[PDB]
Amino acid sequence: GSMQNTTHDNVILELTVRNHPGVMTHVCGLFARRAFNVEGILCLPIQDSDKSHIWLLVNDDQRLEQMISQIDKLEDVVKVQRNQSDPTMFNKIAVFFQ
Amino acid sequence: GSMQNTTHDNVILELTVRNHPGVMTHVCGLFARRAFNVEGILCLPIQDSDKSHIWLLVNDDQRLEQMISQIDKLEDVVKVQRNQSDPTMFNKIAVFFQ
Repeated sequence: GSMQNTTHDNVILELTVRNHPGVMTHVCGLFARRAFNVEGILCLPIQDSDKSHIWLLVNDDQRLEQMISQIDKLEDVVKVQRNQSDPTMFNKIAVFFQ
Repeated sequence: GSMQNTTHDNVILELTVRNHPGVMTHVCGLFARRAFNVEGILCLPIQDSDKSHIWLLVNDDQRLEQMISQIDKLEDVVKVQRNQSDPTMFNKIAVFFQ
């Protein structure tokens, strides 16, 4: 929660959304109104269909998971998973493409 | 309009924003109301300060650059550049971290 230089102070919040008009605005809106902004975003375009899997690097909060539960109910979110992991994962999946 | 047999259908729109409350929502809002959504997003956290440099992979449009000119006027956007390049650049800077 207190981003000093703590690498794993962030959390890897993945959600596979399909591209409905302004679905990127949904995730950005939740973390905006939360408390603190997103550190890093990885919207990896799923080439198979009209989809993209986004990893949100954001520091954990008291409201955080309640707001994940809210954004999860949006029908653009095809999938949503909460992973307590490092921003090195962000690099790994960006370079591997999966 | 949707990379069917090309890789260069998109455009690499970089903007170095500093983390004011809900600045990620600004870029997502512009491409939402534009016509077609963002293909791929790379919000690379600038570790030096409270900033992040985002590359927006989106296909070029008639309104596109007019809307870049709009979002550029927002004071969170510290820097903005329009580059007609490939999504391989997205990978390159994600893995190199710059």
